[PDB]
Amino acid sequence: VEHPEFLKAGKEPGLQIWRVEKFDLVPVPTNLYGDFFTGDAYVILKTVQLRNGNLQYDLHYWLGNECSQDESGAAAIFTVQLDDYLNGRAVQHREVQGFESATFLGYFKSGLKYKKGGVASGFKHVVPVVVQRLFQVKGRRVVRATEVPVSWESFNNGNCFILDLGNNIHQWCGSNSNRYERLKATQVSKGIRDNERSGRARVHVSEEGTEPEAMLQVLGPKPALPAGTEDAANRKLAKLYKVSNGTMSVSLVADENPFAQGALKSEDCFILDHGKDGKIFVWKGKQANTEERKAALKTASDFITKMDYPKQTQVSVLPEGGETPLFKQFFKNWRDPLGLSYLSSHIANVERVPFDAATLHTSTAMAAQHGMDDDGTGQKQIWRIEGSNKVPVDPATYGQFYGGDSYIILYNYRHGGRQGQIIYNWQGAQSTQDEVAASAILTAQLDEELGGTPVQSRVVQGKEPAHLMSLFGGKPMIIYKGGTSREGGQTAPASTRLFQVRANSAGATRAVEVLPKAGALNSNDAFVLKTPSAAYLWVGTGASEAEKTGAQELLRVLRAQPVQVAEGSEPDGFWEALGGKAAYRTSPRLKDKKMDAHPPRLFACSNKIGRFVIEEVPGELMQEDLATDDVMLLDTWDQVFVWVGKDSQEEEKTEALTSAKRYIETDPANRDRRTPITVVKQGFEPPSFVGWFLGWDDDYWSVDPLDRAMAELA
Repeated sequence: VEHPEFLKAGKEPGLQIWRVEKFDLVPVPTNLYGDFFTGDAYVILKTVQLRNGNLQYDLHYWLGNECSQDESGAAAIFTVQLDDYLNGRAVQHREVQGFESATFLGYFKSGLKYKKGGVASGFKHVVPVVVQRLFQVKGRRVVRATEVPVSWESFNNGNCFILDLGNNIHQWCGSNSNRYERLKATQVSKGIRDNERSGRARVHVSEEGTEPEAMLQVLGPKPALPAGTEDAANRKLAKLYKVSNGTMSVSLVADENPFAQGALKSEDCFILDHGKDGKIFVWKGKQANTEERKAALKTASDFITKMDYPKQTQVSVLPEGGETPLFKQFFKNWRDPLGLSYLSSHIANVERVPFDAATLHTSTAMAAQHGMDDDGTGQKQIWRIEGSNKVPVDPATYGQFYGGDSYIILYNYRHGGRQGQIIYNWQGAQSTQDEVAASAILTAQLDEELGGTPVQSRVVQGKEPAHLMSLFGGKPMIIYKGGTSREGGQTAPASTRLFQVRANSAGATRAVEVLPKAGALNSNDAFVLKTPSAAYLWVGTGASEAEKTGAQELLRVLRAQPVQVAEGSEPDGFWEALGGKAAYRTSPRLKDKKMDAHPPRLFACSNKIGRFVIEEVPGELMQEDLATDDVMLLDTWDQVFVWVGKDSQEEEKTEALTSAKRYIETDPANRDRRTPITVVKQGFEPPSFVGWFLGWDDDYWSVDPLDRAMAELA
């Protein structure tokens, strides 16, 4: 019962595509994965192996434009029944032509092809040739190739076109076609030659005026052609509703912005309304009855109409305990009762390498996963911003940063065979705005006077990166909440102070001053309470040797002999110094699983017409997606790289630090405002950046990437 090919589905990790032909799944040939008839519906099952050996199922069903009404319903029916066959532990997606999700687009790096025809017209994927097709290649990072009529009417000056003739495959790009867009058109022309034609096809690329005689026979003379036509901040707001059942009825449960994990009741299903951005999630509760769970895919279509969203809205239904990290970031502190529920398919190929200082200079991957460009024991110079000039910090005070000051640290990192530099700009949260802006102005000039190659990294008091903690050898990075270290104003310390001693991957600690309240404690870290009478050394149950050894060295600065005290075993005088015992933070940290819960995503952005638009590039993070004439954002959880190309617009280069700020402000997860941003330039990327790019070639930009493939593939 209901097992035609379900047996073969989801048995091994990989990609599986079927075509719904007459209410039946017809497998698509492996060499033709990516071709999609505009008149049919498909069902795609991506099997990914979790870290714990189990399998993870991403169920996509794709709807063609010229697809019949019952063709799409048959695809949605198979998706509900395939998920039912796979124990319901699958994420289902409603993908439409030209508006599919990033998870689906990641499965096709060569690019999609939208072929004319379908089941009703009498067409099928076969390898029998003699053809005469023409594709329009649109998109810069998400490259789509829609079949168009074979005529100059379908051409334009802005895009590249591929005229298929069988024994010859002519590629043609207009006068206004961007060079990076021509590179993506070559991927499609190669995917046609090597896969569809089985390598027996001569590709002849050409441009305006230099078109061959073969093009002149099937198209004719070339007349005057027209030009091309080619997120904003709507991704900030989202809402959550509860569905009940006659007809359908939704009721608002979530106010706005982020929500709570407790509102998700297991007995019912919910809708994560984000249609303003273009996607709606449907959350199947574990106690939700069977009628509602199987009709959950239809509940989204009704909600699309009930709210008047476009038909091509992305839909993703998911079960309880199998939520995607995209969905989980809409919630305040998500907790699951190696690996987690979901595993992002684009980081599933990345091999996890734990930190080891002895081999850090060898593994670029280890540098990315921990943010350590090197061990942090290189030549460094530190300045303090007094007014409008840099003041060298006393070498004895190296490691002490006051909240009322702004600093500039120029560090020389060594890693692998190459050598580089990083410029840290530590903006204290209590520093005056004129000096804070001056620190950033001096940080930028220091870069341009150093050749424009070093790295810029704006860091705010509290959220210091992992690499910045380790710059002081064995000494911990001490952060004072206020005051200043200039000769003039020598501020006195507070009567009672509290220091949180956090440790990073490399075991280096940082002591950030916080408010002397019991709620500021954290069981994972060691804490120091400097009261006038005594001197405590709170060792959290989760604190290791690194936090303890770094906490007592902080007392060496305060000239107070510590009284080490255990968690939950503190004498009464400890609570009297804070202000009464309170419920602190006992929950542990993610550590190794923080990369899974928040996978690194790559975006392209543009601040044109006073509107900040961001386009996420799907699939595995590859070097070829970094466009030289663009400014890219790599969003790690602790850090936000901003890769700026060499051939980008002049305003885009300067408006790069603000571009990442706009990206963090508009993030629906309500990211920390103090999240550090790192400015990285093309050709001088630090190891913590290239470690996410497997197969990173150093001399990649030594030869033009277009001129490479224009001869490498032709």
